[PDB]
Amino acid sequence: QFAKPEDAVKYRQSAITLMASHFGRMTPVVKGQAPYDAAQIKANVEVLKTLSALPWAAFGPGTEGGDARPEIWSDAASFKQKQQAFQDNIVKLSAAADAGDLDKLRAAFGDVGASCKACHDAYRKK
Amino acid sequence: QFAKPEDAVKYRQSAITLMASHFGRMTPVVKGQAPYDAAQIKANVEVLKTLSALPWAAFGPGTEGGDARPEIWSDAASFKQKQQAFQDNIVKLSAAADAGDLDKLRAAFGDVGASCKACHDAYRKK
Ligand code: HEC
Ligand code: HEC
Repeated sequence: QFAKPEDAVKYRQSAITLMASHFGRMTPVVKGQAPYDAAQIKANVEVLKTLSALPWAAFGPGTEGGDARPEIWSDAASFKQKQQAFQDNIVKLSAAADAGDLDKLRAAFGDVGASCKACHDAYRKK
Repeated sequence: QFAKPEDAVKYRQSAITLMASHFGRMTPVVKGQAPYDAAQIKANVEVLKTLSALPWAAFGPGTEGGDARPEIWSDAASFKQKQQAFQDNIVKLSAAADAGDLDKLRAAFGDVGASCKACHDAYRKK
């Protein structure tokens, strides 16, 4: 859907900004510093679920740029494993949110965060 | 969810980038230049439906900036009407996509686009 590779970069960076905000805005809730409203979090995690699928389609062939390492492309199956682990952990976060349990939410949240970092460590430029 | 007003600006601009891409990427389909796959469009419009709700929460009090005119805040009920007309036209686009009819899709698409422009004409800086 991108006229030029720059447009894929812009898209993925914007998708990531959104995803990161819908993830990170729950940090005070999982830490107990903000109240836990099960319906509020369930709705937010449904947004996050949609957003979490969007970046990966904007690393198509030819869309090198931004802070993406070239190894994303050179090792496409390996990158896909990092993406899949992350998406599987989002499924578990959805489950915890749907169950309305803060202890399960905080565990699932931490698993997602670990998956974010693992992909960055391999595939995001310093 | 924003630490500083700048963060709301960044969020809304990213939300808009996404929304615009999921809207605009259908232009070749509504024009007939790309094939019409009803399932593909139904899925894309479901993404668009989620995205189309996101910008408006990031024009909260105190988040003046970017290319937002100050009248967004000064005339909050009026801005809300432009936002609601747009969101109602998204509901109609979802209906057309769910119905699998390209003639209804192209009409609903044009209605959404008109709603985008109407809000810009009043509330987006030149
Ligand atoms: C690989 C499978 C990744 C996973 C999982 C996550 N991120 Fe990511 N991130 C990745 C790349 C390759 C890049 C660079 C994209 C580019 O072209 O520039 C990024 C970048 C970020 C950024 C920078 C800001 C931005 O681009 O808007 C942030 C803040 C970021 N990533 C956050 C983030 C979070 C919170 C994640 C899990 C919820 C996450 N990323 C997962 C690769 C991958
Ligand atoms: C008001 C109810 C709006 C509707 C409906 C749409 N847009 Fe919008 N748009 C609006 C404002 C106030 C702004 C400026 C935001 C800021 O703080 O800078 C914008 C901006 C854009 C942009 C610029 C790029 C960006 O911010 O990423 C684009 C490309 C854009 N808008 C597109 C767009 C489309 C395609 C719309 C309907 C599908 C649409 N906008 C609706 C206000 C409003």
